[PDB]
Amino acid sequence: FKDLNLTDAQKQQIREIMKGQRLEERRAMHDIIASDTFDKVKAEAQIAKMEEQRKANMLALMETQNKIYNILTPEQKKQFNANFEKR
Amino acid sequence: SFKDLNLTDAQKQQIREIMKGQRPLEERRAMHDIIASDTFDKVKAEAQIAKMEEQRKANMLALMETQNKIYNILTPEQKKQFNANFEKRL
Ligand SMILES: [Cl-]
Ligand SMILES: [Cl-]
Ligand SMILES: [Zn+2]
Ligand SMILES: [Zn+2]
Ligand SMILES: [Zn+2]
Ligand SMILES: [Zn+2]
Ligand SMILES: [Zn+2]
Ligand SMILES: [Zn+2]
Ligand SMILES: [Zn+2]
Ligand SMILES: [Zn+2]
Ligand SMILES: [Zn+2]
Ligand SMILES: [Zn+2]
Ligand SMILES: [Zn+2]
Ligand SMILES: [Zn+2]
Repeated sequence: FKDLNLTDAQKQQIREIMKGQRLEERRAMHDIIASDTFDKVKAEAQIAKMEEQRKANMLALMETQNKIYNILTPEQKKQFNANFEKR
Repeated sequence: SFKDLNLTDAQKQQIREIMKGQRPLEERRAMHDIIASDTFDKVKAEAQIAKMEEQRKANMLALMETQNKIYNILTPEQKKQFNANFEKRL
């Protein structure tokens, strides 16, 4: 949600930023959870594998937000930053 | 949804015992710095993302072990319900 007063040109720019963005993991988790015994080495392997997808996801998320920040006016950026503190 | 499984009295005590270990904004502030810049610095971002790898590992190991311990006190009918629920979850 946004109390930023986005102009229609800005909302268009944003929608375009989002579209430019563009289970196996959970399955492995499931097997760790459902096992008779807890296998720490196997869990560590799954955690490490998960770091790769987290990296990809956090990079897309940050880049997207940065792109949005930089189409805002100075007044809109203040509000964005204030909102960021509140989450 | 472990609460959703009609836990027996004994299971609630066992969980209580298990859930004993079972146990941060500086990362947020760094994210904020990356986002509110007039360029996106992928190298700085990558470093930010990597910084709490060890803490993430420790926390996830604890969570996975705890969830494995709880799964194993379940009855066969409770396990079926847990697994079916699992197949529908983010
Ligand atoms: Cl699954
Ligand atoms: Cl099965
Ligand atoms: Zn266009
Ligand atoms: Zn599954
Ligand atoms: Zn499997
Ligand atoms: Zn078995
Ligand atoms: Zn070992
Ligand atoms: Zn990579
Ligand atoms: Zn006990
Ligand atoms: Zn600080
Ligand atoms: Zn500059
Ligand atoms: Zn590392
Ligand atoms: Zn688990
Ligand atoms: Zn299955």
